[PDB]
Amino acid sequence: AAEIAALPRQKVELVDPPFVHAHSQVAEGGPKVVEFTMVIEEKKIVIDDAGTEVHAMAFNGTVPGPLMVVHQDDYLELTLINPETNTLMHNIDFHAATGALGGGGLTEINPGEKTILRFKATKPGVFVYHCAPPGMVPWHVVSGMNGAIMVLPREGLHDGKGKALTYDKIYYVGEQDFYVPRDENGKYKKYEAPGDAYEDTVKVMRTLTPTHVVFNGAVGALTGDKAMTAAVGEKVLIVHSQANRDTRPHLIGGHGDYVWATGKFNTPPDVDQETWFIPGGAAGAAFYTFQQPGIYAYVNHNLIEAFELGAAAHFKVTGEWNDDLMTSVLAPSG
Amino acid sequence: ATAAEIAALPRQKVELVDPPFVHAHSQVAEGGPKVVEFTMVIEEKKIVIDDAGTEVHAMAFNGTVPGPLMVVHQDDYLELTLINPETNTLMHNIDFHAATGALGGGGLTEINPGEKTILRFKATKPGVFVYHCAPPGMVPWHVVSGMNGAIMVLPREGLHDGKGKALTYDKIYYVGEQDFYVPRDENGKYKKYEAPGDAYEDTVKVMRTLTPTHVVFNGAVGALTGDKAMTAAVGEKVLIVHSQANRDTRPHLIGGHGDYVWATGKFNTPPDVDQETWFIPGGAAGAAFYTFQQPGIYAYVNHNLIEAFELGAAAHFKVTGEWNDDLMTSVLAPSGTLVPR
Amino acid sequence: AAEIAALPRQKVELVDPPFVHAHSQVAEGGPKVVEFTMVIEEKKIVIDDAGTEVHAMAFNGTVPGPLMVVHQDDYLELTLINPETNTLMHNIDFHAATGALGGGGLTEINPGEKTILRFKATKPGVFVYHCAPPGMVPWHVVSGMNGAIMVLPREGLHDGKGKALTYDKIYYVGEQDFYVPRDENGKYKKYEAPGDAYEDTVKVMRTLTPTHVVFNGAVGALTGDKAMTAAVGEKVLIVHSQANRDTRPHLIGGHGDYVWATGKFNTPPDVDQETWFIPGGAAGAAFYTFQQPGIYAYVNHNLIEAFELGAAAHFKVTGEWNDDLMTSVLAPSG
Ligand SMILES: O=N[O-]
Ligand SMILES: O=N[O-]
Ligand SMILES: O=N[O-]
Ligand SMILES: [Cu+2]
Ligand SMILES: [Cu+2]
Ligand SMILES: [Cu+2]
Ligand SMILES: [Cu+2]
Ligand SMILES: [Cu+2]
Ligand SMILES: [Cu+2]
Repeated sequence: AAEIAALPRQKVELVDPPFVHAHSQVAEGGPKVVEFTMVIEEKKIVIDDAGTEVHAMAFNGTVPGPLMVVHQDDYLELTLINPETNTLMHNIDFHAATGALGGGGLTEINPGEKTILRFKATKPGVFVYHCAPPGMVPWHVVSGMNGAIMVLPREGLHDGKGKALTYDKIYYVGEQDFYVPRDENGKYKKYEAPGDAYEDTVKVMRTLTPTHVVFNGAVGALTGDKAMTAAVGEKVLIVHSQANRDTRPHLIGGHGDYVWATGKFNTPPDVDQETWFIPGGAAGAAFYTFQQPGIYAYVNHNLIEAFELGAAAHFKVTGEWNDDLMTSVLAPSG
Repeated sequence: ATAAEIAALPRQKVELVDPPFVHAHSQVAEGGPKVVEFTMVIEEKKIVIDDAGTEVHAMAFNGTVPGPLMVVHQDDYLELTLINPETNTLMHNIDFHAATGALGGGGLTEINPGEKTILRFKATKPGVFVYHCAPPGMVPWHVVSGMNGAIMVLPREGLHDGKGKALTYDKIYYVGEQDFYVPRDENGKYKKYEAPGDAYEDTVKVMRTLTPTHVVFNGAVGALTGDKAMTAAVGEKVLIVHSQANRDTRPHLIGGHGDYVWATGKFNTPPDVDQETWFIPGGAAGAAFYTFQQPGIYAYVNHNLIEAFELGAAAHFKVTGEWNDDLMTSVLAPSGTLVPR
Repeated sequence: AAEIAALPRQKVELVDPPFVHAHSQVAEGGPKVVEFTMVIEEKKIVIDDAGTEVHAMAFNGTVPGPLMVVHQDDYLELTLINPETNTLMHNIDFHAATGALGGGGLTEINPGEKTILRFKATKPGVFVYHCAPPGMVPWHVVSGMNGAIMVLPREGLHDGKGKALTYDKIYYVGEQDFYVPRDENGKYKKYEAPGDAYEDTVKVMRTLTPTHVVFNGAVGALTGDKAMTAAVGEKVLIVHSQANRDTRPHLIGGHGDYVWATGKFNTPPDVDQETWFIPGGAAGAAFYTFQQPGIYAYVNHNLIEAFELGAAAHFKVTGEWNDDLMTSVLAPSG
């Protein structure tokens, strides 16, 4: 702790998921204080094609909050702002951090306040962060107040046996379970302010059964034309977080070649995975090299959650077909 | 390979057998890459899933739930002829999690009743993998009506432990675990329908609760119990492959262990050892290797014991041989006095 | 045979969770027959602050039953007693044991009976044990009749790269799902005898949705004055079991530095974990060295189960704050 005042500072401009801000895989030079700013927004979001609304409580105005990237032993310095236009106290708990409830006990900010938190990123991996105000923990989390950080090793990613792993592209999929109340007639209810939905929401939460499970804040957010892109031969890192509930991601037509299912880079990755499992409260990352072009779906493989409740994204991959890997010998025919 | 080199390879036609058994195969591959041929007919049919006579309209690969296990080796080609008979009412296809491209084959295999297709893929990654039907717009409904199975892609050189020692099994069984979602009437009695389509709306409503009414092995409560128990002998090394295409499960052999478990099902990831209960996420298959050391009845269960013993996910193994008192012995059998209660 | 008959015998007095009876990490001497005695108590317990009560079926009178510690290749010899004051037959199944349904087939005792089972502890790890009477297995387990045992390697714990891990303190957290029926008004029912609750309880169980998920038998049992304690610099092993349902433990403000999430010490541990996953029917263990003082919460990180249904514990850790790891650069302010 002597001295951090002396270390280089670097200010980062955050971008909206599923993209990730600029960063280098291998650390250029020594330890830094890496600086981020996020503003909290409470706002209504519409989550499906029926006009269903949630009162979201959103870091940077998005669900999930943006991905922050630092290197191991960097200091992450966060300016967190709760504008006066908000109604609730908020804070932040980084699972990457050591002490004071992951920073939660040091960052309680009422509307009109700000705070600056610094922590040392001592363990490499992807980690969830989320709001956790005393007495209202799960309600902020399942109103979308969560995201993830990645803490890369200084030397960048490696497989289990020291071989370097370099990605071309990285995408951040935040999965969210939402619990939207229904009236006597089975229609989703609307409210005029976040606090008004509280009691009705807690009733649904206690059933443990979400009404929607979505990627990047809405059904179809990452589909069709809002689809993640790649090319045949590109190496893609997919970071996936779920702050509350388990998930089992699967790339339909592909694999996880290397999967840190626990999200922790000092634990050697599983290989050749069809479906991996990320427990509620954790983030995980999978590395894949695309081999075939076309549309891939990326899903939570409880297929009711994926296809009925919203948990499905697309990858659109360009390139030439490889008939050795797969071919239609006889097309469907009568 | 080019198409020219592929047409040159030896071809092997396999006759599939119903689960929990597995067709004849070799552990270590004899020779180089082959084209292994399988045929499956899809059958939509009513199945009875409990002793109360509860029905579902199953959508079954080869007429069973789960569909049969197909066994190939790494870098073989699997060539499937898939037939959807004109007596079925729905379109079907197949998605192999083992395959690369076109939604695991689903985008190339859409067949209406009266059609057939032939797909070929290269099995480039060793492990056990789920396959399932996946028709656009109707994906979970086909899967939770039983339209799923698994394949095993063995390493050329057979299985090894984490330290490259060979692990040779004497018997293999395949347990496919299925969550069903059977609608209930006013009186809480299970509904019956004429055709699969008639059950659709009411089934989706149950599915959205995420709560199955039955969780069964081999298509029915008690299917692998009593005289249908799996069998082994003391000293025998058994591989149990287990799949769940939709929902998590946590298998456990009551009275035994998983000595080597590929809980993710993938043989390049080293197995976990000495497991009491292992976890297979929905959408995957896993495999456990065990050597029986004690005779008697064992139960093999999903260890959410409500799913095992109330909803149906329990099977038996009956194991022959001599008892080992060093491993366990009753020092004092239940005894005492007969008291009022 | 003679060999087995001549082994030394050690009687161990059990202690209630979350504490653990005295033992040595490294075995002192060669194999022994370790003797334990447990009496089964069926009794009414209060599980929340609303006075909800359940008829518990408790090994040694506690939920969970106590942790038994032996080392690999010791024999565990258990005397299990079903007092004449009880109403139901009970038995025991050790997942650590080989044969006769884990011992369940050899230990079926009516009230007024006792039995003694010996088994060889051949595999190292933490393992669940639970009651399992034929045809009523889940009902005894979710009435609290489960615990865990720990079979230490002879050489004590290691990180698998061979380095010794020596803990200063060990705590045992047993997590229990309860399924308490409600009447027409939504108020939890009370019953005269445990048999009276059976039909109503099985109906709740079939929903797969617990009414309460608690640590150490009640909401708040390990919070406030009953928090687990440690100091900065101490190494703590937390053994956690769940006999029926999955859990995802997380130390808020900390990590699992080494986690045997499967509970088996010949499988090398995961490292740097944020949240780990223990499937229903298993026990796991996490090893952590505290670095910061203060309150920590230890939770199931489905936060609805943690903060709404009861699955949250506290650690109170003494020592000096380390500003290098974390610091409030600017405290909450306008
Ligand atoms: O392979 N996706 O269900
Ligand atoms: O060990 N069977 O629950
Ligand atoms: O990090 N606590 O949820
Ligand atoms: Cu908040
Ligand atoms: Cu958290
Ligand atoms: Cu189908
Ligand atoms: Cu799939
Ligand atoms: Cu009992
Ligand atoms: Cu058990």
